[PDB]
Amino acid sequence: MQYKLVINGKTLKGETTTKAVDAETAEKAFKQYANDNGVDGVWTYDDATKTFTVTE
Repeated sequence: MQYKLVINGKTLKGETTTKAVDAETAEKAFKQYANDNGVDGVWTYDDATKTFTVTE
């Protein structure tokens, strides 16, 4: 399935996507992407839209 990440940062705003077998694996990949770009925050997940949001 395709999952989306919305980044609502102070200095960085955008969206990205990844392909994964389950929501948990998409979580490990997205936490890595956020760390490589300097974003840190609180995580939320909406199972109906397969979307993870990180708000700083």
